[PDB]
Amino acid sequence: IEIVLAVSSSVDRKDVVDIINYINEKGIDVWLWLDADKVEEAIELIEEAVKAGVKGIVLRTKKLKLEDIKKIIDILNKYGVHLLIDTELEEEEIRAIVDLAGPERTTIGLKYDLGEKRERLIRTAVELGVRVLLTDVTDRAQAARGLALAGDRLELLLDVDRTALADLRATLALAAKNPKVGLYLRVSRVDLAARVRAVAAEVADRLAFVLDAKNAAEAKALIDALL
Repeated sequence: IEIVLAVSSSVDRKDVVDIINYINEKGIDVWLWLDADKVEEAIELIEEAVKAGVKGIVLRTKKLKLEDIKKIIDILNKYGVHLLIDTELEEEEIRAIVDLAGPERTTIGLKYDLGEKRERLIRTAVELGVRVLLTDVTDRAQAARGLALAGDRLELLLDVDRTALADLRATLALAAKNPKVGLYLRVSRVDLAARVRAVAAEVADRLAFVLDAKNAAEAKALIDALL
């Protein structure tokens, strides 16, 4: 499996390092999903994560515009940072960023809870070949619609603790049937995180688990539940 650490740029750099160290000590790939809340501290986290041995880094662009990314593109490239655009910007700006970094280093990210605005971004991303991540997914109907609109550019962030058993099994089955689809399992509850592992091994299954790094101790026990 792979573990993704979703953090803000202001997260204490120490705790992420021990969690990255802990995950690597078990021989497991660890990725960083970084919110670019403040650019200078994001770069400091990027360098620290790289030195701790992170497998890869995705930067959530947040309020950073094209001009902000231009000033750090050399840093992003040297550290191999994948860009995740938050879809609060217009198609002119998204296309500008996609042109700047390349389609294969850029992902469109939006909560499924959006209406027609969700569908407008999927078509543009599909045309551009950019992967599109739908977050806060809880029902099989949402995943099936995302697969319909986005095809093999689809990525799903599944909210495990808010997903019923039937939807969890169906969404896992959809991922297994469509292996190019990226499935990410956001977990906090230990019992429910271990539950997905048991269900996935019967229905599917690599598994990517998204964890918060707010407290180091709960992260370790959460990591141990996923083994």
